[PDB]
Amino acid sequence: SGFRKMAFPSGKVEGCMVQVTCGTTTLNGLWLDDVVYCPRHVICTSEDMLNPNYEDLLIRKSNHNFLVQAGNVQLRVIGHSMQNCVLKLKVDTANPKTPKYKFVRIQPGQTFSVLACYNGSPSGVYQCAMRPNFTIKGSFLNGSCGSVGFNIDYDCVSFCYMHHMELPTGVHAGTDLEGNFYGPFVDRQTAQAAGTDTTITVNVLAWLYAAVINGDRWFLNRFTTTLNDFNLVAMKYNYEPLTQDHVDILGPLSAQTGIAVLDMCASLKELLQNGMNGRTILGSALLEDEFTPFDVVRQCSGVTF
Amino acid sequence: SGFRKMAFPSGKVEGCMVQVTCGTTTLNGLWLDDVVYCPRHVICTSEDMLNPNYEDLLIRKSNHNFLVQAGNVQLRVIGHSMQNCVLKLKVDTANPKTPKYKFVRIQPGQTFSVLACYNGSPSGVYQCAMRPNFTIKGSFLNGSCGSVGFNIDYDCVSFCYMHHMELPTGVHAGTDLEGNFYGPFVDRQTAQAAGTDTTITVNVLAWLYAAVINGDRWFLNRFTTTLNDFNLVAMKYNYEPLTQDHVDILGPLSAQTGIAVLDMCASLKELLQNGMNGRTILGSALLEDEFTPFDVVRQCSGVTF
Ligand SMILES: CNC(=O)C1(N2C[C@@H](C(=O)Nc3cncc4ccccc34)c3cc(Cl)ccc3C2=O)CC1
Ligand SMILES: CNC(=O)C1(N2C[C@@H](C(=O)Nc3cncc4ccccc34)c3cc(Cl)ccc3C2=O)CC1
Ligand SMILES: [Cl-]
Repeated sequence: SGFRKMAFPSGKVEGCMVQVTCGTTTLNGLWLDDVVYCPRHVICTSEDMLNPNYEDLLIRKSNHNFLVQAGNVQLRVIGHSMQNCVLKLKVDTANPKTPKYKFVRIQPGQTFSVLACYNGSPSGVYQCAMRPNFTIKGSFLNGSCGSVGFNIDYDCVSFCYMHHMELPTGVHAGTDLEGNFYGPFVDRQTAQAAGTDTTITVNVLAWLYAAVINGDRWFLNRFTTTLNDFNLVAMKYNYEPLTQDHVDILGPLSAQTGIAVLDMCASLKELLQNGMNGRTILGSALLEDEFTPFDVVRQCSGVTF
Repeated sequence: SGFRKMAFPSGKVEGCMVQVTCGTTTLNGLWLDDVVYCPRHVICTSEDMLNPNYEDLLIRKSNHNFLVQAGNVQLRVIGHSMQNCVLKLKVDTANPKTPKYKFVRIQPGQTFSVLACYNGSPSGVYQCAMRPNFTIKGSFLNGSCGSVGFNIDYDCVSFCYMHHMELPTGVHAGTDLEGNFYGPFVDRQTAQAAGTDTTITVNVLAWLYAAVINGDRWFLNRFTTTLNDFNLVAMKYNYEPLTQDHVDILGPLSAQTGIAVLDMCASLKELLQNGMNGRTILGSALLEDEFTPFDVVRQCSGVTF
């Protein structure tokens, strides 16, 4: 029993965190094999960050301009290149702690673990989701840039996020490990705002199924709904549209609990129109949307890494 | 900006998790130096569990009765002893991944990270607090026994909890790393129940101070309160009594925000009276009590918004 927001064990990722310094800027880097990946804005001064021509800033730099530190050992940069918004620093030594890895681009609604670092030192780990507006409601301070998001499959670490900036509403923006941003954001000190957010419907439903598994059935009713009728109600409460793919994905949870997906949708329809009425689901007074159907199944089965 | 429930990086602990088998029972063990620590109920059957004589069960065991597995390597047990509710198995190999560590006993309200394991394999990490009733609202399944709670402060891993059992209300009970239980519990399958739980007042206050640091003041009022008058109201809402020690501990947060502890106590008195009225504090519709005053200073910035 018990349902907590759970992150993946961060050990495989901790052994990859290095500190990258270019002039006055200091942020985090991911050391995989003989390459260190970090945000390209490390070459930017507070003057440059306004309208930076990154190719022009990088062409002036030499390898010795980049100081890379792994624990207490200094790494020797022997080459540098740029891929989108990420800077790739070819180092002299291959990381002996390099795990089995992949660079994957995650979709909105999909969750991941974040290893928050400052000066190449992991300070904390937390789980979070890629919002439909492409921001992440993370927990970062100055120096957190270059912190990474990841998932674990078996022994394979799937890198999906690198931190770049904080938006004026306190939410966060970053890129996949190939330097391509998530969302309509650019790596510049300019006026940027997150788009209006929506609730991840398939994740709320999965979290309602998780509550049924933990013996919370007060919200269940005798009613069902059509997929079209549920989406008309959901669109009115700023919920993401539920697709047939979402219904199919909730199949195993529906089979395990005995509550059809459209039956569980009629319970969510009632929670949206009437509220909780002083009640909680899994100790929460709000409908939680940062647990995917796979996260629920993994936490209610005991999958190890 | 941003305030998340954050666990410590689990890497230093992952390198200590081993699988311990005695007959038919299989649970987790903590391998530090040449000793593996695990719940003593690994020598028990489900028949023994009602009224087990552990000294009588252990005297009938030899070293080769205990199978210890570290990854894919088998460890050779060369000695065994019992310290309270923990079984200490002396092994032939010292753990090369042994971090700097300490065994610390915590008090209710103290938080810690849990590395949930099954068959000596870490499956997840989550943050949680020692409840005033000495239970932990964890997330554990069968086989999780021997999973550990810890805090990594600076370069030292402070082991504070080892998982032993789940109570009928779904909450969890365990011991410190010296085998002494937290609470009035025994490692017996007997009719035992958790005492009535209470809210950790000093932690809720710290979390209100964290919200003020992140630029939220909607809950503050022009009132102050005496310590006794606040406790009379707090007891009525099942909140732990706030002591002078608690007030002193909130000193740095009170100094940083400019809101005296008894002024923040008056805001809490009003919050319990009025509820939130559709509003949230740090993205929560409930008053959070699993962040200590120390956690808030560690996670939040030194400059208030
Ligand atoms: C809110 N930050 C700022 O005002 C500043 N900023 C710095 C940086 C950025 O956002 N860093 C952060 C990232 N995560 C959490 C932060 C918390 C607190 C301060 C900074 C944080 C950044 C990067 C890029 Cl690609 C584009 C623009 C900026 C940028 O504007 C400082 C000027
Ligand atoms: C909930 N408990 C049980 O179903 C049973 N049980 C077994 C065991 C125990 O609690 N194991 C678990 C530990 N953490 C999470 C569990 C979740 C689900 C099942 C088991 C779990 C145990 C150990 C000790 Cl020292 C004292 C009592 C028990 C005990 O009562 C089987 C009866
Ligand atoms: Cl303590």
